[PDB]
Amino acid sequence: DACEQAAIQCVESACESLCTEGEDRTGCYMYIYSNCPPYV
Repeated sequence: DACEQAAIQCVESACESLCTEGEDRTGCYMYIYSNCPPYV
């Protein structure tokens, strides 16, 4: 969905607007932290 794809694009602002509150926002942030610059 758009949430998943916005994580993969590394745009953390979009976690809030495109992901459901709770685990899907957490998962968006954790993906970014795991695999986006400057975390990697």
